[PDB]
Amino acid sequence: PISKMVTAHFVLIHTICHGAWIWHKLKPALERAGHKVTALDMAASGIDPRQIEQINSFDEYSEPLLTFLEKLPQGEKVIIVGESCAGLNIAIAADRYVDKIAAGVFHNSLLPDTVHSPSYTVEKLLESFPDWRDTEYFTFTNITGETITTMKLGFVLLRENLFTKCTDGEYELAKMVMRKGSLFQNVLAQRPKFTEKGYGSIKKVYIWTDQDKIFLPDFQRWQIANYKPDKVYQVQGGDHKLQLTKTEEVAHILQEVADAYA
Amino acid sequence: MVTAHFVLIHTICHGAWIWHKLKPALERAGHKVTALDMAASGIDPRQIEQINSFDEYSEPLLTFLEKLPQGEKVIIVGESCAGLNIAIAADRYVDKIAAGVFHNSLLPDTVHSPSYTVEKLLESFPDWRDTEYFTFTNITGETITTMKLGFVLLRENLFTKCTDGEYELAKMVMRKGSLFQNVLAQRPKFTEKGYGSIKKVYIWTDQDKIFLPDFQRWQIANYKPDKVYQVQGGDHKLQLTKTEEVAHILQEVADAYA
Amino acid sequence: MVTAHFVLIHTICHGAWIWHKLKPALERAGHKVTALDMAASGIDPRQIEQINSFDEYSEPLLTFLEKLPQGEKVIIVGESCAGLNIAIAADRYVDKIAAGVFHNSLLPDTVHSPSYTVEKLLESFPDWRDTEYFTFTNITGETITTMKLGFVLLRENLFTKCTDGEYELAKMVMRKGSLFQNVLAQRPKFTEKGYGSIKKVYIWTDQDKIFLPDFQRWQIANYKPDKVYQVQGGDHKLQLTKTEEVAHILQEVADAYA
Amino acid sequence: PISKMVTAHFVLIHTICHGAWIWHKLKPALERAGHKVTALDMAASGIDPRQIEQINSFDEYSEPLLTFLEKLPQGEKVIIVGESCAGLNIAIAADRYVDKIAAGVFHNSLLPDTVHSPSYTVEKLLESFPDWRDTEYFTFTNITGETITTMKLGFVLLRENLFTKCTDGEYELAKMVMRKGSLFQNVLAQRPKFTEKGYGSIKKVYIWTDQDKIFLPDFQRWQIANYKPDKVYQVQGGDHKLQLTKTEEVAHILQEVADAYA
Repeated sequence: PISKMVTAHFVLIHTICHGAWIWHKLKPALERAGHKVTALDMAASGIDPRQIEQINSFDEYSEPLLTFLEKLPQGEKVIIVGESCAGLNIAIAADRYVDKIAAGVFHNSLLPDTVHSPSYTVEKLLESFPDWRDTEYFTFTNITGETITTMKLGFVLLRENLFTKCTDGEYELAKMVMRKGSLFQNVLAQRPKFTEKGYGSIKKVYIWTDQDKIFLPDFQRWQIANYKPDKVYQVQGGDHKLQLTKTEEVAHILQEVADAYA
Repeated sequence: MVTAHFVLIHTICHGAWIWHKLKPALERAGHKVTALDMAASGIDPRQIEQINSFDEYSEPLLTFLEKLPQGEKVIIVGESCAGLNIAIAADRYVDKIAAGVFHNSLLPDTVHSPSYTVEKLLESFPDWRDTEYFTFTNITGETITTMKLGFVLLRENLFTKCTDGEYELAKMVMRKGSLFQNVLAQRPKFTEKGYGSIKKVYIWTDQDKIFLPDFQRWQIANYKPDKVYQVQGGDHKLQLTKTEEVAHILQEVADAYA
Repeated sequence: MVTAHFVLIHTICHGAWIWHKLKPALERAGHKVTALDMAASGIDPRQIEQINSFDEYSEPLLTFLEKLPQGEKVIIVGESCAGLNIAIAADRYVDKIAAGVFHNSLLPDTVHSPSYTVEKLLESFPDWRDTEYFTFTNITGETITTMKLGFVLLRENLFTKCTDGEYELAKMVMRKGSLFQNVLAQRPKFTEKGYGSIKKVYIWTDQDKIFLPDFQRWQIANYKPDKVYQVQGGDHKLQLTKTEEVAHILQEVADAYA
Repeated sequence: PISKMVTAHFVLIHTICHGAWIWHKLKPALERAGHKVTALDMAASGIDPRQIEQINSFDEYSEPLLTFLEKLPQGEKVIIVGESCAGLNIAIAADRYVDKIAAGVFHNSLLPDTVHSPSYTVEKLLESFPDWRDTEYFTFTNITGETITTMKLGFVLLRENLFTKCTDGEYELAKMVMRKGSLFQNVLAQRPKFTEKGYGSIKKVYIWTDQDKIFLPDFQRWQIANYKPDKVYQVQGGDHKLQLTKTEEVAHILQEVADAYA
């Protein structure tokens, strides 16, 4: 009747242990469409020089996102795309920069709410997938005495549960650049709940596949029921790393989100 | 067909990740593959300012080799500047090395100082375009120049023919690096008994836009390798643009030097 | 008499060595003593330019405490700037600490930022005479100022009344150091539950020529300790000039906080 | 008849594992007499920032001495005092800077000769004292493939054999600043012999005590017989670290060496 097509600025946010590198296929695909794309390493992730033992909360871990959003020009707005654990990075950012966020896109991601503790969807994830196979765990004591659990993701878990259907080159890449990570779950438990005015007001799009072998269909569906997304897009096939196994589909879905939220 | 253990060594500023396509290809043929990050490269936690020479930068290779079980031998494959890591390593562990393979790489010799081919390379390719440079003073007082490779140079000279996903990955994980050229200029020449006795295979393409044809031809003539394999096409990153080809040459090296 | 385990913490630029007279004295009374080098201090192999904050500098203390066997408690004694290491450490391990002792030391509080007493000290003693200063940028972009303490300052202000052998040792092993003051200015204040709950004993002398009487009196009034012991005479390095006296006070602290 | 008194520039050289710090009592004592004193840390010793694994020979280890002697003004000459292993540092230096050396003083030290391999007195030391008690050993591979043995001196050996009669403060100091060390003995074995024109021409004074519990009377006496010192001064009592247990005696002996050799 009147049709609309929009170009947007997407800020792509990796999950813990990973870095900006997992977006290396989706970032050129989005740029083919003319969108602007920023892919950031969070503290102690990718090639960020900080070590995880110097980081004391998931909020401190999120510093690169918040700094980048503090830096945005007046009137610029971004669509934050976060995979796996990064729905927590979107919730943290949205409670500081709601103004700057056109929409949050959850990509096989944790979907925080405002009603329960920030750690709530993490506890639910762990009830759903409690065995992290060959993952190793470590701890350190943070700046106020909390003991923080970190992990080095196991290679079998990487091969079968996160990168199930990815290329051998993509799986070898992962092994070559994967870092330690932490959920800081116990400090999240002590955290103020996400606000309604910030995070609670953001548009929220949930992309997911039922073939995800680590954020399982029962968990994903529980999250959607628990906090209704403004839109849900289920991708057929692929695996947890849909930005690698369904790069073009994900880019076409993200075009639709730009058209709807700019 | 012999299966071999290959130790793949990236160049300065890069990391084990550039071998992400070559490591599975080699493993499809039954080979064992170890891809190492050098100091302050890839995801190694050290920053470049705490490394004081190119031998300290080679530490992950030397520690690996130091620990190789007695009687095992490896084929070290090095790209670009990593021919200098092969020579450092061959001088210390000649008996653990079945052959050195140079992939569009510096090919040091025994007759001139360790920085000779770096001088030659820079003479050949003097403008590193948008690359930025920085300096720090190392622990004995020398000024070390570091660089942050420029994205136009990355796109047109290094990753000329690489996929967009590959070029984009490169920008996502590239680190600062240093040739430590002036410390190489003061370094003892590579020995004849160590580096000089190693079998040497040189892989290149005349389509490389940064180690140019006449510089690579100069190198071959300056220190003739046991075997030279020339790949047609590709770009400087043959392990990305000609992956199966390099894997096939590396199979011939395994067959020949077991 | 209770015997206690004392963890002695030197100040920036120094190392475990300043406690070389105090550690045997304490051990003559049956106490266990651990004297640690902080990052890039004494003979620690790290250089100051790779340390990025005062909490990273405190790493040898925190690792020690992290490993203390369950149920053991220590008395941490800190000189000069090391009151900041006690506060960092008390925030992370309050239950492992029987008491903090401040030996002519900064006494941080919970109400103002972590750099408050450093600002105050510098206001009090602004000219560090022949000290030289240097800067580097840490891994997140902050400019960190380092110093090399000047030998006249070492002789007249720090080691005022020390033996010539002691002053000479000091020159032989002194290292660069940093307050990381601007990073302390950005740091979360010390907590009431951790540092704020620790027992605190302040040892000083009014003959100290660098932490001057009115600055030390200001500190006591700003954050009143559980006990203040004033030693007559000596100089800033009471563990060298009043060794048996400090050992005797430290015995009273062991008796009191077991 | 005519009496002479001379002020000299002494360069004090520590043994492996130790640093310039062991001279902290003798350096003020010599300066009381008006002499000029330089005490240098050798590579990877004291607070020198290099690590022993980056050092490849006893000659490279000696760099701080040779650099300092390269730096001396025309016509200045020094008396090099070396304790324990540092007679090897004096021999290396004398083959580069004979011109700059008024005398070499061996202080319970190895006394190299020109007739045998540079490693010869080390082999003889080890036959004499083969058990280094609680010392730990390690190896690394040097720049041309030689395996180098390093050691961390044991605390009992330190207490009873090197610092036998020293103060508890002096013994605690030692433990607080002691570093790894190496003799590089196998690379010394491969080294050209010290020359007659350089080291062979230097004046040589041997200070020693028969109470030394690590360079034992039979070893010391064998060395004196093997290569006659221009003068020998035996100190009664003390221990291996005569610059700590006999600081003033050693300083008066060193005055006599200044008077005789300037």
